[PDB]
Amino acid sequence: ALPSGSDPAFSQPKSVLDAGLTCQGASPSSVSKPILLVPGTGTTGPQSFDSNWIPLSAQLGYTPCWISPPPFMLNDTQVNTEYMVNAITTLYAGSGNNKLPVLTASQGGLVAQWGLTFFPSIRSKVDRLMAFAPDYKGTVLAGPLDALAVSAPSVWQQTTGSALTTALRNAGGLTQIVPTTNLYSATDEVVQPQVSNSPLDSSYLFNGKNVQAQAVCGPLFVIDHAGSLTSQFSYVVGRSALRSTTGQARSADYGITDCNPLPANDLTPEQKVAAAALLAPAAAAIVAGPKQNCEPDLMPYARPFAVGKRTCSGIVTP
Repeated sequence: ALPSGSDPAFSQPKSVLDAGLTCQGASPSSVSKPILLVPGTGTTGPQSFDSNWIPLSAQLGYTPCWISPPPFMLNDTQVNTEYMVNAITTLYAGSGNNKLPVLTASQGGLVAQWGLTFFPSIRSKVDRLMAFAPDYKGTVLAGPLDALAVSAPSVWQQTTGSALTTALRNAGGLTQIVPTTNLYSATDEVVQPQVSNSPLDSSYLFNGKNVQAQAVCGPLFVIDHAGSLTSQFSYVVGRSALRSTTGQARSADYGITDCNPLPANDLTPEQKVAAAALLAPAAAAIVAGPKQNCEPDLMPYARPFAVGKRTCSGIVTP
C-alpha cells in the first residue's frame, strides 16, 4: 500500500515553483492538451527536449510544457519533485481539469515516480508516464566520489544504494503507479545496470511496459543514454505510449523495422545535430554546480522508508 492522505508540504515558495514551469506557445494556466516534460540531470527543460520531444510532441498534437528546476536538476531530487507536483496541479486545472501525460528523461523519471509515490493528489491528474532511461534504482556509474570528493545533491541521490532510491523502493515505488512505459538501453553509459531485460534493471517498473531496446532490436543494437531519448526507435515507442488506449506502449506498434538508433526522422537537421550533442551542457552544469560530500536528508514524509541509511545530518530514523 502506497502513502495516502494529504500531500507533503512544499519546501519552496510557490512563486519559485511557478517560475520553473513553461509551455511553448501557451500559458500553463490556459493550455490545450499539455504534456509535461521533466528533464535529466544537468539540464533545463529546453536543454533536454528542444532537440527532441518538444518538437515531436507538438507534431503529435500536444502543447509541450516543461519544468526547469534550478540549478539544472542538480539540487535535491525531492525539491525537483516539488516543481513537477506544482506543474501537474497547474496543468491539470489549466487544461480544463483533464489528466495529462508526463514524459521524462533520466532523473526526470525518478522525479515522476517519487512524486507519484509520495504526493497522492497527482495520481488522479496524471494519465500516463513515458520515461526514457529512468534511473529508479539509481546508477552504479553515478560516481559521487570519483575525482572530487563532492558531488551534486541529486548525483548522491541517484547513486545505487542511496537513501532516496532505498526509500522509493521500500515505500512501494518500483511498481508502476500510473500506466507507465520505460524505454532504455543495455548500452546506456550513464545508467547501469540495464543489461538483464528484467526487474534487475534500473529502468524497470513492475507491471510497467518495460522496453529494453536490445530485446526488440537484438543484442548488438547500440543506443546510448542520450539516444535512449532521441532515437527514431525511441520516437516510435513514445508515440505508441502516448496514443495507446491502455496508457502504455503496445508491442504491436513497433518492431525490427523501427530499429533506427539515429535521431528521430521527423526532427529538423538542426534538431538532429543538437540531439547528438544532448549531454554537452550537462557536463558544464555539473562542473559549475552545487556539490557536497553527503546525501541530502530525506524529507519527513520519506524518512520512515529508509531507516538506517546515512544522510548529511546523520542516520535516518523513523
